[PDB]
Amino acid sequence: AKKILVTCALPYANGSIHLGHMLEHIQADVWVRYQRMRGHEVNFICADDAHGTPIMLKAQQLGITPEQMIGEMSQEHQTDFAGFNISYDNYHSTHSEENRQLSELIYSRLKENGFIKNRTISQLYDPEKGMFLPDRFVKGTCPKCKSPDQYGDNCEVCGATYSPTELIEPKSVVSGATPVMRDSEHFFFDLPSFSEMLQAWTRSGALQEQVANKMQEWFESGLQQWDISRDAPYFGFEIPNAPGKYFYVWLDAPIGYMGSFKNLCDKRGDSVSFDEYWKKDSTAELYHFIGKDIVYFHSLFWPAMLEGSNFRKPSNLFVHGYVTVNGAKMSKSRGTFIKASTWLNHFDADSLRYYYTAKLSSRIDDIDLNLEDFVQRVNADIVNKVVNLASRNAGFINKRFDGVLASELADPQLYKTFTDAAEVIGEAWESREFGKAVREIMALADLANRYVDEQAPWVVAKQEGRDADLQAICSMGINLFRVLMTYLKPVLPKLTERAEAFLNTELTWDGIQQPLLGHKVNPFKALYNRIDMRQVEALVEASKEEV
Ligand SMILES: CSCC[C@H](N)C(=O)NS(=O)(=O)OC[C@H]1O[C@@H](N2C=NC3=C(N)NC=NC32)[C@H](O)[C@@H]1O
Ligand SMILES: [Zn+2]
Repeated sequence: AKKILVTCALPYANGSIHLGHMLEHIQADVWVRYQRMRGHEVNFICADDAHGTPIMLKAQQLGITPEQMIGEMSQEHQTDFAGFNISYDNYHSTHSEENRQLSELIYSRLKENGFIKNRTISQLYDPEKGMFLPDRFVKGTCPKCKSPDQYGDNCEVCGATYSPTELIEPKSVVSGATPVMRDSEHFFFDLPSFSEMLQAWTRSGALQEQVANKMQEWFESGLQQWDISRDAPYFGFEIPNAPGKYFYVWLDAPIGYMGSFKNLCDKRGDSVSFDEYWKKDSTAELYHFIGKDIVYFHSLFWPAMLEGSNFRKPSNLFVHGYVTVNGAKMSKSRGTFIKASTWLNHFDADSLRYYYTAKLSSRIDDIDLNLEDFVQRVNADIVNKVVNLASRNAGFINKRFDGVLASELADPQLYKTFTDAAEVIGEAWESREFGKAVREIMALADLANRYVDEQAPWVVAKQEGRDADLQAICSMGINLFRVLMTYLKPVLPKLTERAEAFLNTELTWDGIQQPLLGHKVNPFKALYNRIDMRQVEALVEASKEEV
């Protein structure tokens, strides 16, 4: 019995969920469902990251309050995640009372502990709109090639990089007014003070090898103080005792993990679990599933923030690579930039969950969704290997034996081979070696289908006096199916439900030790149908048209 708190990165509230995000939530959900199957106390937590200048400016363009826009995006996001059956125990928001109080608390403790410094800096300022401008909101003519209408610190024409201050005839993307340098006091988090603490953390062998290596690069470059304040106008949390100053979104974002859990506890009327999970001497486990582009925040700023505020640190960080479609970054022009909602119009959630899982590993490598291979893998593995085991045998049981399975296993040894694999497959799920688990499961499926081929029930069915043998053979195939679906339960939630309805039994990890004997099963409509390239073409075409 373990206590585990698992999170996925908090998606920004200024964009729709796409297949890239889904890889992250699907990987976490499979791990979480497996942990639940092994009987642990699990708390799967997430929320929308709703602060920041971009969000503030978007709402303004749309002519609505940031609170209205984020509210709409929060519902959109949760609807999509629900469509893919991501089993969160709570989905909250960084813009909440819980996060506000927790953000103020942590800040106050850090300051109290001498980890916050004051410093004045110079930055481009929009005198017309009356707001400091982040680089991406400063446009002008490239100093090098002189190309007009360039944004940020780089020219999309000659590719040169430079400070926005170097842009010729600068202009605010907000008002179009000419920007100017202006001073401002900022608050900094003294990350450098936790250097040794962080280095030991990196060196423990807990973090993924590739992540540890990455961190060594950052220590080499040298840690610096982190600017965690932003001036009004800004959509975020105001800094105590600092009128007109707000916490930079990345400061309150990870605290959102804590805010979402506190929210869950308070809603449950649970007054002891928050401290049991976050206090320094906690015996519970904390895990964050994140993409490799936000590792700096989670491996350096985050642990240091918790340490300096007297809270426990993450047990581990689980980093994943990026999703590519047909081998390349999603392309809007090619119709490979696919939204989660769009996907569900063409395929079911189980298909993508399975494809991603078959390709996932414990490393940070990229995951490629090759659409052609997708159709082939789904049809060959789900339809032809696993579901086939049920469909080719259920008919005889229902029509010839009134849905009743044999009183004994026809091949006890073969069944033992299947149950004997639970240890290694469970370890594969546990260690996040999803690709390994799937290969082992499909290897078993091949064995099961070979067994059925060897017995040839379609032949036995037409031989008089072989009734008892037919029931024995078909019952055996169905029990092998029972075991396989148990191993795949964390992966295919819906197919699993349809499987449990047919089998008249909930599938539990330990349950496979007791095969279904003299047991009534129910007839069933198609458990899973084949898909085809025409559907893929439709998906791509729709995606092209949507942008
Ligand atoms: C306290 S965590 C705050 C995270 C921040 N709001 C953020 O970052 N939001 S995000 O919406 O841009 O990204 C959410 C997660 O999606 C992941 N991905 C975004 N695009 C992706 C792919 N194309 N492929 C794989 N993961 C992707 C990111 O790495 C990130 O972990
Ligand atoms: Zn240029």
